[PDB]
Amino acid sequence: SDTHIFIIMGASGDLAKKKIYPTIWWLFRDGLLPENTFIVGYARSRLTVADIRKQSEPFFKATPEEKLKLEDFFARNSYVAGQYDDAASYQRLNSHMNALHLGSQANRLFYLALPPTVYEAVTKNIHESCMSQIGWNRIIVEKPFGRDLQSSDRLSNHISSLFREDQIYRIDHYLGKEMVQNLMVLRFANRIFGPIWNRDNIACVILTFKEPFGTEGRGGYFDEFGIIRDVMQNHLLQMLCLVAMEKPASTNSDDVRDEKVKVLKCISEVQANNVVLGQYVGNPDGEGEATKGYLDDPTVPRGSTTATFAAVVLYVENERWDGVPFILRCGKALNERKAEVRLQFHDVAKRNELVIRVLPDAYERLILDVFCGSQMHFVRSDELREAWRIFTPLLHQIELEKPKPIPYIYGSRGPTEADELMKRVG
Amino acid sequence: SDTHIFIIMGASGDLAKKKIYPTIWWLFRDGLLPENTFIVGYARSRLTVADIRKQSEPFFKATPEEKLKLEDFFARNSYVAGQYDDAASYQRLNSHMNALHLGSQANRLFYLALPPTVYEAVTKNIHESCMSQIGWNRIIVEKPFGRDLQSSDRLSNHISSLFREDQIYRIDHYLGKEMVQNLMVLRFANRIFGPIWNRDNIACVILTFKEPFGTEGRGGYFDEFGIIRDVMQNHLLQMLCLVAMEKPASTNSDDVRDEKVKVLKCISEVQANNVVLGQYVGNPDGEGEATKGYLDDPTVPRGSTTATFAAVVLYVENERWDGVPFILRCGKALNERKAEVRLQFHDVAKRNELVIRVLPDAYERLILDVFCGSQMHFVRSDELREAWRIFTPLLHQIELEKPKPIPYIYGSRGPTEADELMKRVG
Ligand SMILES: NC(=O)c1ccc[n+]([C@@H]2O[C@H](COP(=O)([O-])OP(=O)(O)OC[C@H]3O[C@@H](n4cnc5c(N)ncnc54)[C@H](OP(=O)(O)O)[C@@H]3O)[C@@H](O)[C@H]2O)c1
Ligand SMILES: NC(=O)c1ccc[n+]([C@@H]2O[C@H](COP(=O)([O-])OP(=O)(O)OC[C@H]3O[C@@H](n4cnc5c(N)ncnc54)[C@H](OP(=O)(O)O)[C@@H]3O)[C@@H](O)[C@H]2O)c1
Repeated sequence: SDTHIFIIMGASGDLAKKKIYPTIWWLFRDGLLPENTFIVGYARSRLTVADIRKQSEPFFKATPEEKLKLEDFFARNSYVAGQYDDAASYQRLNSHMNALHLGSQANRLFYLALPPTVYEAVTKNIHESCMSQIGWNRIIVEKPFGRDLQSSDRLSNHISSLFREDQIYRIDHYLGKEMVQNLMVLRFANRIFGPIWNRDNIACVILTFKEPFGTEGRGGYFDEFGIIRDVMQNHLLQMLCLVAMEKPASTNSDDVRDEKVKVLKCISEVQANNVVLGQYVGNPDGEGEATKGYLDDPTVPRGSTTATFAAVVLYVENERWDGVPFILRCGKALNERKAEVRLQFHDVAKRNELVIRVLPDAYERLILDVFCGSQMHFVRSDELREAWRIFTPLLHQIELEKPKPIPYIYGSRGPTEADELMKRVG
Repeated sequence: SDTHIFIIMGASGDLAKKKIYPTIWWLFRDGLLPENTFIVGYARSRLTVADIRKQSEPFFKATPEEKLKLEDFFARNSYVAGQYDDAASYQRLNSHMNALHLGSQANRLFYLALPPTVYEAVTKNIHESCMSQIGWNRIIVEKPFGRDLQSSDRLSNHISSLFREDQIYRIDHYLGKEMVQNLMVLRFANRIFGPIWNRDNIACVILTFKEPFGTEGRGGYFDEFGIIRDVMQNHLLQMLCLVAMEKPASTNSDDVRDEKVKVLKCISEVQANNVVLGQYVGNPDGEGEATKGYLDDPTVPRGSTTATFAAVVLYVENERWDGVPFILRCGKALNERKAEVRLQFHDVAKRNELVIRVLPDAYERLILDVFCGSQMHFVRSDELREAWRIFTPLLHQIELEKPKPIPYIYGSRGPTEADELMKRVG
């Protein structure tokens, strides 16, 4: 119908005040939100709507002549306080949601702005207390999708037990404002160059995510995570799919995501001698955050073997590709800020290659994609499992054998051995 | 065999001293010339080899430690003096060429560094006096290939009467050091994207030759010629062919040139309402040659209606293309120095487009291409005729009706109406 509730589970939190409260303001402010939308915060910390505004409006960029819309926005806002495993609380939520205008019939969008240590609990209660009887129910689950296959599996199974895959919006939104455009053009590209993109013409596909800036004083988070999990397993691996996938049956969210998965099921398990891990050390003869290395960051615990740059060769194995090496190369603290897919062709009779680089605005597009109900740019349960199947074995070997990453100087291309790997293949 | 003669017909001239004498030095100097090569100058002006050196070595970039090769080069040089229609002179040439070591058997390369007002004469004499009996004979003919169809036809017929098309090397070499690379990648590109490049995917191909610099004090030459003849009829029209051509039967000089011609025969005659001619006026608020316009050049005769920039729509008409408008856009004194072919695609469910931009070194590659005997990057008699057939009617209408070109400010993109034309089509 025409009435929507946006439940921000964990409204006290950072993602809460710093991204979603604002990002929703910017969709209200420019009337992209369904007209009869309400916002309900739900955490333990006993606070008022006014209280949220005071710490959050800073990040809004409220200009003294839009402040009559804004007043109307906080009029739509409420907050109920309660535990995440206390049916009495989820009760005091669900019954307050019925109070709101047409709440009975209303659509329900649940944003789990909560560390997934509490997902099993929150999901179970939302199921049996809070789900709309008439309205659709959609849960936005946040990274990490677990750390290995075993863990992502155990959790993903808990959620796909309570919720249909068409209610599970897994949101990755951390690699910057253009992050969805990346995925669009690489699909618009599979369409065009489909008949060309074969082992026949192509020798070596390379997908590249460079960032120039460091970990910047938050290395301590990046640490318990690492560059393979932060960029490759999720994003790079996804666009690799968009390149190698077949003609989707249609343009349906599920027909494409099907095709992506089909690619993934035909990649076997990345092995160590196809991988060059690299950690950044600070710059002698530079200035800014570039004098500081990874280990100079005081939130990184002493002597971290954590990869801050990786180069990895995957083979898709079927008729269409095969021998064809996909190279995923990505790093924090490098030379440029580049996101590009290069396809090198067999220069039969200087090698020849094709390159692909990069008003609603990535995160914003994802909040609307979920309200609309297109699951396109979100990862599917089965897509994720396959993704983990691949990297887990390597990842497990690294946690265990704790191999020292190849030092590389801040603002470098990466380690030298990374390029020597690209060549040892094609 | 292993013995070659390079006859520079018109050795006194500019192209003589400023380009070919040097360019051959640079192929001798880096031993790319067949080992037993001789150089013979032939003009009227009674001068010595020494005499050539004095005015020409300046342009050589002779470095005081390669000057033992160089001595050996001028040892290979000679010069015989004679008229261009005096069988007694062509006699004193041909008999002096027999004198040279193995001249009897020798291969003969004739460079017509002569204004084509004398081509009919020189060609006829060379035929009946000078052609090697054993060795191959190749004539390098220089621009202009005439000015209209009637004229290019009358001359081209005179030459294709004395010489097999596999002896007629028509050399265009004036649009800069990378000019052959342009044509290479656009063919390497027809190969790759062949199956894609259809009316199905593509809406609007645009081929673009911008130069930032003026006519620079030599407008007076450009004038009796004009931007359609200087850049479009010849170069742009050629790469249009390389884009739209079919799979050549093989990679033979003649199989490809065949395919190019096939494209051209399927373009009908450019008409005036598909054309935006533009002349540059100098820059008020700039400096250098940019204060000066076209007409401020003192070699341009007062009130010239001469096009210094053109935008033209051609339609290739067959199954493969059709409706598909090729737009050729080119200008002297513009914003950048760009040579690029853009292919815009039908963005089914911001318009999407493919772009193509840009040790032996263009002119150098052409001198060797002719010694080797690959006629690839040279225009064919029949290719040229078709080229002229197209532009002549328009061109004739402009000489006759003398239409004032749209003024455009130096360092501009071109005239505004040029873009309004691109849109009135696609
Ligand atoms: N790239 C990334 O991986 C990335 C970036 C940012 C965040 N995230 C994800 O975003 C989600 C939200 O994190 P956040 O940054 O907003 O901050 P957070 O402070 O970790 O979580 C926000 C709220 O969660 C509650 N909370 C925190 N720790 C808890 C615990 N151990 N037990 C129970 N409740 C707890 C608190 O609510 P109350 O005190 O009010 O009850 C807190 O204000 C997480 O899933 C996180 O993994 C992902
Ligand atoms: N983009 C272009 O269109 C371009 C650029 C440069 C030149 N070209 C072409 O290059 C060729 C050579 O021209 P150039 O620049 O070297 O200079 P040029 O001086 O016009 O010709 C060189 C020599 O030709 C002879 N000559 C000149 N005018 C003559 C006439 N009316 N009758 C008889 N002989 C004559 C003279 O030789 P002697 O006094 O020693 O007998 C002169 O030294 C021409 O075909 C020209 O069209 C093309």
